[PDB]
Amino acid sequence: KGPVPFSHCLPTEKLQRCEKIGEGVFGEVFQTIADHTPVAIKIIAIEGPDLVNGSHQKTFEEILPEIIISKELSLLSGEVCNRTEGFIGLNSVHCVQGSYPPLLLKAWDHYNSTKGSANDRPDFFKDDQLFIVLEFEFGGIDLEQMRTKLSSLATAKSILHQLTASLAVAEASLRFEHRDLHWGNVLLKKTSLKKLHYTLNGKSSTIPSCGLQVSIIDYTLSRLERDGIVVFCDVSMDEDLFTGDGDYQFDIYRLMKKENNNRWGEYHPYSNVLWLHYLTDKMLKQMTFKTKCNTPAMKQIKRKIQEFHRTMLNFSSATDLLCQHSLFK
Ligand SMILES: CN1CCNC(=O)c2cccc(c2)-c2cnn3ccc(nc23)NCC1
Ligand code: NA
Repeated sequence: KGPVPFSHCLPTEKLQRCEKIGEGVFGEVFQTIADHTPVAIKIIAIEGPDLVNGSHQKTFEEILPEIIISKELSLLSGEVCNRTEGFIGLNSVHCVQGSYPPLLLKAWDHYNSTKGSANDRPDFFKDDQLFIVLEFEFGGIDLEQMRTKLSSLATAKSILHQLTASLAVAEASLRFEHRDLHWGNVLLKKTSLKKLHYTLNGKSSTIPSCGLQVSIIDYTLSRLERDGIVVFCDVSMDEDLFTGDGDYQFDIYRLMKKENNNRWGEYHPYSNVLWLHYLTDKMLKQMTFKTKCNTPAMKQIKRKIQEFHRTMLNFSSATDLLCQHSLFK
């Protein structure tokens, strides 16, 4: 009924196998192994007065939405009327108190030496410092890092279909908007399954996998509701979020604000359409595939994704796209 030491969710063998896999202003992400199974560990400092990576730490009340949303989206894998495995599984959440473990600093240093880091080395925390530690299913590697690694546009089709179906199921169940679905937040992992299964308002269907399973991650800007209680991040007074340039990504923030009149509590599932447009645009303009569309059935797939790009902004939600767009028939 209070915070635990780091050793409670990272016992020695688990800590000794941690390798850093990513980062952001929020904190750090590590991969480790327990019971022969990889997991991802997201660690966020809270409640303290130090700047961390140049920003103030969130309070407990500010981090709660991400926790709540992570649980609700994970639970969709085990539901019936609205079921999807397209989010990321959540194994546990803990509030931990202590300085940063030396073994994690070792992992942090290895990443800095090999990939380079934009973050402060997290060695300045005292023994009273609080963190949230979220343990997730390991979802693979992000779409951005797989820019030059995918087989063909047929794989792109499967990825867009999986993302649209996931978002639709979450719309139907939870009035969900992701609100930050840039290509760093789309994970890809190998699957031996030929087709993946979802259920939308009691109607089940399948999606050819092309050998990959997609997981949507990072709920820090997300919104949902149950029984009229809305859980979200109020960015109405954020300046910086809306003044980016150099990528279509930064236009999506501005376009969301236009759609919702700067009222972030409301439900505007058109934001999911905007993100899927951004992702479709990446598929066609920045992704590069090992095999180009050199045949007829493939040249048809290409034309259909091009048609999706130029028509999808005329749909009202991911649900509308899934149920009505020709790409998915
Ligand atoms: C820096 N990261 C962006 C912010 N992370 C999250 O919000 C987050 C949330 C839940 C799970 C994961 C990540 C997660 C699960 N498997 N995995 C594989 C690669 C990976 N992250 C993850 N790379 C780091 C990307
Ligand atoms: Na999942």
